[PDB]
Amino acid sequence: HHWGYGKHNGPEHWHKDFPIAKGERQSPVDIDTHTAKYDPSLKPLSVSYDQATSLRILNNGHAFNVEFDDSQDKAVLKGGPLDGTYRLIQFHFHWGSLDGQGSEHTVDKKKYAAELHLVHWNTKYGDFGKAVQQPDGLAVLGIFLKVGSAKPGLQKVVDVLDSIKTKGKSADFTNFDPRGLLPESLDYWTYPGSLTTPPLLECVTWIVLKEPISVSSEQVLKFRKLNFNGEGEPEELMVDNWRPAQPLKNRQIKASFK
Ligand SMILES: NS(=O)(=O)c1cc2c(s1)S(=O)(=O)N(c1cccc(O)c1)C(CN1CCOCC1)=C2
Ligand SMILES: [Hg+2]
Ligand SMILES: [Zn+2]
Repeated sequence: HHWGYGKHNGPEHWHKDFPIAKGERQSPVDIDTHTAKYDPSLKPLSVSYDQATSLRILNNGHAFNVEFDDSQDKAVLKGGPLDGTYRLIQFHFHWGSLDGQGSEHTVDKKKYAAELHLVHWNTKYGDFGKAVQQPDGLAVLGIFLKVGSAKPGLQKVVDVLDSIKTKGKSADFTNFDPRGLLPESLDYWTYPGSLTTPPLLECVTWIVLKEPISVSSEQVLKFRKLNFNGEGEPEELMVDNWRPAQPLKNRQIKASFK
């Protein structure tokens, strides 16, 4: 009928409509810290989120997304393993029904409670739709969320979820500052991969941050109260919207730290 994360249309079934699911550079993967190569030539990451304009938040039946105005270079990502400027277009989360699962990427087989993806596209390509047609079209900055203390920067997002409860609802979400979702250190691992949901396009340079952010259980708890279904349909709680780790194949994960 259409992809989802349940018994009948979950990740295991995705390959039927999206053949690329069994490709060479699929994500997410398991980061084995003892095999990752320290690379002294990688540049430090440069995140310029000082003029970001958030527009709205919407429930799309797969997760919730905060969209930004990417008409010009207001919020960008440069440095690290990248070439050229990438524009912030949207961020979303993946989470679980329990605190010991939720993240897509794992560290030494360790699963975190949730995972934040800040999606950017390569400006040299003109618009998002063109960028998705290239090997170095996307750069997704991933951050792990660990349950502990509350993150002030996340509360604004948490407070508005009630107005976008079911599939297809949206609420205006202006003046949100993304810099509030960053950890202290910008150290990372990097590898060539893909989107973690259909169409599963292999156009992503993944930059996973080493240091996770803290989020209270009450904050994550509100994520689990969202709905996969639209208004009027039977209720199905939005939880465990994450894809299992894929085989690394012939790839190498470089670390920007020792
Ligand atoms: N989890 S993830 O980081 O690996 C991403 C999954 C998707 C990302 S990133 S996305 O931002 O690139 N894109 C997306 C999602 C919501 C809004 C938007 O403008 C784009 C879609 C749906 N998208 C339709 C057009 O072709 C590519 C895929 C899925
Ligand atoms: Hg691509
Ligand atoms: Zn994602």
